[PDB]
Amino acid sequence: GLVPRGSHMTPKDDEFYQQWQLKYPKLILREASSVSEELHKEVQEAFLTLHKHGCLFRDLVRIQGKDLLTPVSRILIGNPGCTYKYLNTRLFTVPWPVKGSNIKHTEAEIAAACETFLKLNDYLQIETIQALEELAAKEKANEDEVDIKSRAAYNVTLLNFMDPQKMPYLKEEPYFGMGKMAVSWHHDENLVDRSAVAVYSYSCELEGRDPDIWHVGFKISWDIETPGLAIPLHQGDCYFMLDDLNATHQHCVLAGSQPRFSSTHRVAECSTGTLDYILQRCQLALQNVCDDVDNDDVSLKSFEPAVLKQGEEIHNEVEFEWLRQFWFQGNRYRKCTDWWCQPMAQLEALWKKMEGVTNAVLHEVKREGLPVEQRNEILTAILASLTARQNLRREWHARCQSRIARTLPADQKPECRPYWEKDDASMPLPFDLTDIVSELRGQLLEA
Ligand SMILES: O=C(O)CNC(=O)c1nc(Cl)c2ccccc2c1O
Ligand SMILES: [Zn+2]
Repeated sequence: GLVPRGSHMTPKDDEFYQQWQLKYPKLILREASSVSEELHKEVQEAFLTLHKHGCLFRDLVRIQGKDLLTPVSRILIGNPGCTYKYLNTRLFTVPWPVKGSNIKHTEAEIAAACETFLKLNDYLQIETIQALEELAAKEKANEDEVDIKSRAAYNVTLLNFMDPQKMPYLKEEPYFGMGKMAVSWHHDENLVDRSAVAVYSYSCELEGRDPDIWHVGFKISWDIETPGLAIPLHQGDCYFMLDDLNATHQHCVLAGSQPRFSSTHRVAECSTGTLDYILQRCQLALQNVCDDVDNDDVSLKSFEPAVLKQGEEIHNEVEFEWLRQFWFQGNRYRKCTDWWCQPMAQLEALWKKMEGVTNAVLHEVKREGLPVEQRNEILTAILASLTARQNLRREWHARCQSRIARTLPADQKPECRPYWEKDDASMPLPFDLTDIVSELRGQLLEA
């Protein structure tokens, strides 16, 4: 009555190394020994420094339609202006000193910790490039270099902390008997295609895997028959997911007994995920506006269907992918940096102008001498956007009010911003668009 595994291998197993070579050869390990002790010291002090200053936060994430606080605490450090979205939650970088950077005030050591993980970034990048080089050499032996450079060009690291003591609510691994999970089976999302990932692991201080020691687990996608690998991690071990590993396999993190930090360096796919990018989108939308002076008499250059559609889509993007994402996190990074404070003021102001634009379009649609054909063209151009705007607003209000969110501290409690009451003359349109959307449809049905 024995079947395909339902089991896992560790180094305690003879088959371990050969299974590693045959079924997970794009997973690479570099033991703590291969990293200079000086770098170890700076990186671990930087972990503890960011921990004492309270810079790591559990994210109020979303999964299969459920609001869930993560057991693990996190901070995103990386290129200025860059974001990384996972589980419907866009993390904004705490900036690190990339060349030609602006020294935006931060707590004393905080900036020095960010500088440190930049240093670790450079290092791991060198290692990753070396390993992909070696990997290709094997490839050509048995059977571009710009591709390598870019698949290793880490623009962010996502730091994680868990204390299994003060966070004892951990799920059991369901397929292979690997025990307690800090992070369940997953692929890392929103990374550049075929990009590598590098993880520096930092633990503080018989059948199957040792439950007291931290491991990273690996399995093949769709496959619980091939035995999973449970890799032991100690103080300063590094692992690397190369090439298509992250796509073809899943990984998890198995909890040990002691606290542990990790630094997971990534090539975030940020083509719609940078400040410069969303600023350019806002400028594009506002091209349709007469911009001599900034005031409330917003007047539009064209009502061509395509230009209005584009404008209302950009309105949506800045509102929900940026403003609401930033403020849903209650301004926690204000604890680490001020970098995003002016950028978010400026995006909020660009957004307010856009509430202005929408209003202008709604006045036009209701205009006396407007041939009903052109009117119908406008409605059909904008209706999808306005309806998606209304639904996404209902969802963010709720997500800000969930019973789980109200239980967060005052430093991290969500902020449903921007938000205004119906008795607010400062804003040209109501927050609740259901009336407006209904009317627009009733018209499009009109004989
Ligand atoms: O800490 C580690 O060794 C590895 N960390 C992660 O692999 C990791 N990556 C992602 Cl994208 C998520 C995403 C959501 C929750 C946990 C994650 C996680 O632990
Ligand atoms: Zn992961």
